[PDB]
Amino acid sequence: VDSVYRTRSLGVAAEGIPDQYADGEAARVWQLYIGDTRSRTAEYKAWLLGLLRQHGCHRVLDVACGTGVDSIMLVEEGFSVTSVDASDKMLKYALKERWNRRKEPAFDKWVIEEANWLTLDKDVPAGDGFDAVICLGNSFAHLPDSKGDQSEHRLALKNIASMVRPGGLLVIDHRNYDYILSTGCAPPGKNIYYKSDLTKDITTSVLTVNNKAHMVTLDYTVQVGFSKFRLSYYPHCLASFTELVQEAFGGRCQHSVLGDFKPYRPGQAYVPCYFIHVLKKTG
Amino acid sequence: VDSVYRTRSLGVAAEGIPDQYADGEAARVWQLYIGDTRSRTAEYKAWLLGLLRQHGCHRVLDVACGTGVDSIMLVEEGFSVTSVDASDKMLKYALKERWNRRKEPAFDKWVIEEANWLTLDKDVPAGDGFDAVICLGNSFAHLPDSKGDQSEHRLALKNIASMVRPGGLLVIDHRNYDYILSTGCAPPGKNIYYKSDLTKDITTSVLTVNNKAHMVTLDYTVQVPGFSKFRLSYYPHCLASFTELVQEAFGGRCQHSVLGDFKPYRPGQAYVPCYFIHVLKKTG
Amino acid sequence: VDSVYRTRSLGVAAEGIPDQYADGEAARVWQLYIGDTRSRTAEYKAWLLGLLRQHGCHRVLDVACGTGVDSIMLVEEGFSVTSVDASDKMLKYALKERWNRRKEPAFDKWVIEEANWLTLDKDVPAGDGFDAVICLGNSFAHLPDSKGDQSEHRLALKNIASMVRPGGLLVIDHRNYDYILSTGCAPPGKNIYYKSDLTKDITTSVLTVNNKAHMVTLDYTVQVGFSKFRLSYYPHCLASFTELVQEAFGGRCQHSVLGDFKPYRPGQAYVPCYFIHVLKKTG
Amino acid sequence: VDSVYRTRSLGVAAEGIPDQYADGEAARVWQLYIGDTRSRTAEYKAWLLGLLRQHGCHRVLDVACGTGVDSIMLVEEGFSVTSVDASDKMLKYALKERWNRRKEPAFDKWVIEEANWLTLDKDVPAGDGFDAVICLGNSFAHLPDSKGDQSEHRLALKNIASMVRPGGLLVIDHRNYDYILSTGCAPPGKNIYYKSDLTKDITTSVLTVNNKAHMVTLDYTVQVPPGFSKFRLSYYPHCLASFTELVQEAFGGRCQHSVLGDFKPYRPGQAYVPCYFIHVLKKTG
Repeated sequence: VDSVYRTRSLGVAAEGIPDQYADGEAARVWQLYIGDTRSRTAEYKAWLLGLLRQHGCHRVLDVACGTGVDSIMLVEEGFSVTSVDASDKMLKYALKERWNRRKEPAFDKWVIEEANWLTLDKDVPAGDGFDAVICLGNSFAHLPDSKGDQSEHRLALKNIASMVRPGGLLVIDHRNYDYILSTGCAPPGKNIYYKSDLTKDITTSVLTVNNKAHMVTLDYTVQVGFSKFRLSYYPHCLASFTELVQEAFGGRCQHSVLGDFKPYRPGQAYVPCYFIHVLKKTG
Repeated sequence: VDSVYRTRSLGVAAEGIPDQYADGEAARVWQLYIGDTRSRTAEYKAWLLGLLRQHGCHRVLDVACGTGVDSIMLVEEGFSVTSVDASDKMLKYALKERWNRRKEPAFDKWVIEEANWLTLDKDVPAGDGFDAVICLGNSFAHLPDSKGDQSEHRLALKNIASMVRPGGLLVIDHRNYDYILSTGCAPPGKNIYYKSDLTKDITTSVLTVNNKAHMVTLDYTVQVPGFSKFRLSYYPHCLASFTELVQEAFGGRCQHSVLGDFKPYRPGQAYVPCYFIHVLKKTG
Repeated sequence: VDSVYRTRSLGVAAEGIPDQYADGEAARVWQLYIGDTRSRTAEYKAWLLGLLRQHGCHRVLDVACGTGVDSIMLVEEGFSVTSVDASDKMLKYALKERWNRRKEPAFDKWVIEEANWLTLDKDVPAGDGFDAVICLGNSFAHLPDSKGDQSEHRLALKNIASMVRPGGLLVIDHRNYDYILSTGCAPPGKNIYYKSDLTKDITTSVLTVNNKAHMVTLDYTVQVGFSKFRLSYYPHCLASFTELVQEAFGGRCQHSVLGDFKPYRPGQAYVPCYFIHVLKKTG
Repeated sequence: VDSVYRTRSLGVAAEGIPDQYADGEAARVWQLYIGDTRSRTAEYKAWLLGLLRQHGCHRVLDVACGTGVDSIMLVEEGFSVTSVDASDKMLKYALKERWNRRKEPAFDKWVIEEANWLTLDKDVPAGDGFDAVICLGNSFAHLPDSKGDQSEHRLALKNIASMVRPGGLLVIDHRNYDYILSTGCAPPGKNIYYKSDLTKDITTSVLTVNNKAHMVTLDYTVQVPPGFSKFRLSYYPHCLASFTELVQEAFGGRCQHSVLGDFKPYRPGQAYVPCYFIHVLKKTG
């Protein structure tokens, strides 16, 4: 009596017709948000390039490839890059760019593939390991804790850490969720990786379950009239993440925290938008 | 009081996480089905090759790329091929194949792009037009009649026809929906283009609205003592109605012939085809 | 990642707030359709009253009570009435009317209770049985075949038939679904029980699964500016239903079919809007 | 391409078939919870009775009838009672109880009707007004703030206050949401009106939007013949200070206001932390 019926199953497609909700308002306005990245900050570039040159890295794995913007730079700067993402929607933009530039030998040798953090061991050939593995742009926080024990968090980290060769580097960030939690507000335009050329009003929703933060949902609105879209994030605190990320290497690592590209010292006056963890695999 | 909170908007994605329902069981078994194209029938290859060479076609536009398999065979045989689709999830497999074969010259020159029949005039620069436009595999039937008056079908076709050069070909097909509606059954594994390696039980559901056929929905089941399934819907074009529609798209200014499973179709013949293929030559 | 979260579970309510979708367009236009019953046809009344008087019935069970319109008449004509429905939403209107007329002894005596055809043995005290059991207004067809084998149709009928005392009467109808299937159209205003005093444009959808009719969905459009609602039905053909209803009494019954209150002879010229089966329990 | 076909519209019913999700597991366990009202506390009975008799109230309006239990006790004790609710699913149990007891004179004169706080002015003819208006059990918190500005809360309260005669009472309560927000926890079985016979595990979820408390959502797990089944309900977490302002504003300041905590006077900074706050307003007149 109350059952519903589909034209087609969730997840499938068909020639000649747009994929499910691919042409909706939300998906359209979101396509502008992810395209709002042709102003990478000079400060972000310098710091990441400086880091990788400083540690002598050549083979880099980017495990949160997205549209490919971090990976593209590294391709242009002569690294040997493998880029990997779980989301085909975003990966589409990276593959596209590679194709458009396929006649430059550097882009011809750029490796791009689907992989999931939770099955990364199987999804990616790592050999002895990569010189550096990167997970920037606050992407790790997209993985929620559905199981309730952060077991998916630990598995993802362990798998990501296991890509790093001995003496190699893991660079991984998250946004300053300590601040967001205590103020309830996630201010817009504070992306220090890329300067936004796109105006945003953002509503911030924090969900706390049994007295433990569980989820932060941002509702983005853009002018047109005006239309909105929504994304959600797990709010990692610095102290918890610091513990999780080291656990990932079974304690065998050197660890340090940057705040917006500079050394961080707890109780320092400057409250950074982002924490970046840098980990040298000690074995 | 009754509203629902999402984690993320529909249609939206994020680094590190699989897209919506992309790892679902329905989507997995559906992947096997779209993948079931390893055995192109020799009859199909020989037929299309023959047809195109007959009319001197070099510039060919596939408006229903899908996984690229129709297009791939034309690349190999040395045509200049532009393939498009509205579907990124399927296009993915075409692109991927082109990437794997990019050291072969023909492959390098294969153009694959996003495009919708309803905006085709805008998504694709036809210049003067293509020698042959192809839309095979029963793909046209995937476009439903959301409005009741079949106006989308007419706009689609019209846009598809405008891609054909004066004196060029449109080759466009549909499954035999006269038989399916008549019997109430869509029997499985009769694909004439690619012999099925995969076994499926189909349940055929036909919706009729105010006594006009509106939709055929097939639920497919497979094994692996397993029992997973998935579902697709189609618009049941009868031969007479489609013949009218496809001509009107040209404004009557064409030579029309219909084939049934690759051979001439004579109404009232004993043989009942699985597919009707409409072959139009634009006047010019 | 793709999970949704409710304010409240499906099915529950809370003081001070309207129940789920109780105030929506569809609900509101549907409330008008079910209220469109203050013109009972003279032909209906005379026939049913005529039938019950003729067979000497006093205790009647109405197993598709709805808003109570058929039962109300029977109360007013001095039968001892028990009225039963599975839907609380509709039952609310019957209870309401009883309450308003509680000071008339006949209404004070009227019995109104929730029961489901699939558990009617347990839900309704029948003793030796009722003199007559009625299921009019094409209500039976509201029970779909979700299991695929019509097993729910048989169970419902067996339970309904078991309420009838030996020598007693079952009166049960369905709409002429033979006609609706062959034409694809379910014309509006053809209700021979109650004259519609409300204009409705109707779209008719028929679903056939593996060559067997499975469902008829009517989408009703009603000005009051258009609001729409939708109900669905199982399309019982005469030959199948005649078999099903007799099976329900294990063959031990006299059976006859009426077409819009008059004898029906197969192949007769008049195509009726409704078939009414009349069954006398032969043991 | 992506649309869905329903069998029937949402909100619509049909003879012979149960209403939408009415037989679901979540609805079945939820019925047990709304049914857990067999033991009215003696402290509650005594308190309300006293309060009303003190102000000479006879005509009493329950704007949150639910299953009727608050009203029933007033019918029995000889008041003239009008009970309403927006919810038919709950009102059903009130009506059914009145039907069963219809031979008792008091229950014959018990008026039970459909009405919404937001349209209360229209759904109920108040004439000159009622002697006491009651809205107890934390029912008011079921109304969410769909708009952001708390305007519906204000309209609702205003409407509720307009039902009170000059010099009449409004008695309206809320769970102690200061404590629930502060601790993040909504501990089970503290109902001060009806002692719980039913055991529940609660999970407490608090949503904050731009740093303002917006919703508290409780998931109750209840034991079954030994199995577990869940149902959910949501609430608006009214703090004491804000609600005290809101409930006064509804009268236009023209009232005497006092707040009780679990039936006893509340003095801010007292050691005892109440489970419920009960606001007692006397309209000036």
